[PDB]
Amino acid sequence: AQTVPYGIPLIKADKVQAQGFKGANVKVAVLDTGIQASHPDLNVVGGASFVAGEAYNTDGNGHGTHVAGTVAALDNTTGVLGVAPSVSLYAVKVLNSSGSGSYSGIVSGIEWATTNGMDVINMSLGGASGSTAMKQAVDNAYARGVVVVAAAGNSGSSGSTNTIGYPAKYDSVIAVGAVDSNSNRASFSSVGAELEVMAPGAGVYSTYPTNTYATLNGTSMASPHVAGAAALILSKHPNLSASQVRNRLSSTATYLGSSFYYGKGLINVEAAAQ
Ligand SMILES: [Ca+2]
Ligand SMILES: [Ca+2]
Ligand SMILES: [Xe]
Repeated sequence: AQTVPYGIPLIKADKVQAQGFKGANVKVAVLDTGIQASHPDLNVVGGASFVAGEAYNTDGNGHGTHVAGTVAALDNTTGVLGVAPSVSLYAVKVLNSSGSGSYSGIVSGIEWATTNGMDVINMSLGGASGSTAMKQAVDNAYARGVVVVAAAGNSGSSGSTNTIGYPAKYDSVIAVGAVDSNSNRASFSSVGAELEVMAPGAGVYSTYPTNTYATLNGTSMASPHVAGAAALILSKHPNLSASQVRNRLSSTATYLGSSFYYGKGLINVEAAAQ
């Protein structure tokens, strides 16, 4: 009755979970199109909406619900299994129903996370251009001890052309690319000097409104794998700093080729959480 998406063992999240670490008491904010809080395979602890006319506990798009399920779908006898199933999940709506949102709403969501004491921030979103305030917000959250993770982008490769987007391009943010179940780079995965690590982003099965499950493709799918892994690293070593968690993830990654295309490589949660 419960399905295990290929990405959980690929990054070896099942081995840390096996040890008894499943993200308990770690707070993760999913900044996205919201979350269908009523989904039976999810438990949303709280949140905030910075999008006019939509509450935080509803998700008219699906993107937010899918991403959240990858970070924390509940470990039970139904649906799917998240990377960090016992995490404290918070839905921070910064993108509307059409999957777009303003920089100020995004910045407000980042600051909210920061202020409410989140441990991890997932941003499965990107822009061609960043901004002063946005860099300000991610720099302060990082300096404040928050692990900021974002989707690198899905514009692929174009010669030695840097295709990484904002906010993944900022050095205080972990830029995550996408691989498939074969551990090969997804053709849509953005490339460039700032690419830091890779996670499963192709053919990812997760929670989807209403009360169902679906398969999506995107660096948006990869990011939550790293946000979840960071949660597992913290559940095991509550002591680590944001920089140390980050270092653990890129330092222990499985090499797959050139940094321009793969960053340090595919993450390996077992190794990083040693
Ligand atoms: Ca489940
Ligand atoms: Ca970055
Ligand atoms: Xe994205």
